[PDB]
Amino acid sequence: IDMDEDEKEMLSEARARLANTQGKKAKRKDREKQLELTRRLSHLQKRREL
RNA sequence: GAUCUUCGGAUCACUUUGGUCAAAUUGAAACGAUACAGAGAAGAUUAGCAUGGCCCCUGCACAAGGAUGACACUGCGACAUUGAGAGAAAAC
Ligand SMILES: [K+]
Ligand SMILES: [Mg+2]
Ligand SMILES: [Mg+2]
Repeated sequence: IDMDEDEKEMLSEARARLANTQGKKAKRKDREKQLELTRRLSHLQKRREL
């Protein structure tokens, strides 16, 4: 019922592993797009408050 | 002017200007730095060769390099609808 605790750790890591997908370094491009969107939103908001 | 000629004249020669543009802030390029992230292949470290072109850089080069040079690598509707029921409406 409580099969110690390290197995919970490995189960959590396995669960994160099985559904991670999306490669490994594809996480850079989407983040860069999000940051560019944030910066352009800030620029536009600054223009409208001006 | 030189030559003859006979003091009438004839010979000899005959139209430049290489202009990225008028004495340098405002018409020959391409950027330093600081501040942000900050190094490809489904755990982790990592060899590379390619594909695409209004992306180039180094090179004498159709060698080869520049992170495998970099960017890109997805995704949807010439679907005909009927198959049926129900409440409505207009209709077997
Ligand atoms: K490499
Ligand atoms: Mg190469
Ligand atoms: Mg390449």
